[PDB]
Amino acid sequence: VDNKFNKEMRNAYWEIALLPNLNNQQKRAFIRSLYDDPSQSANLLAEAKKLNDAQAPK
Repeated sequence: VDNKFNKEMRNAYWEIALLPNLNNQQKRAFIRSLYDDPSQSANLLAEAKKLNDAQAPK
């Protein structure tokens, strides 16, 4: 695949898995979504944080 994939994901990838409160399917979902559309990587990462904030206590 074109280098563009690696260059874009470098900005957002492991950070998605960093959140420990995201459900099993939720974690795998975002990482899978990256392949589906890397242009949304910025959105997916923010979206992951959204679920993290939501499920997080307090």
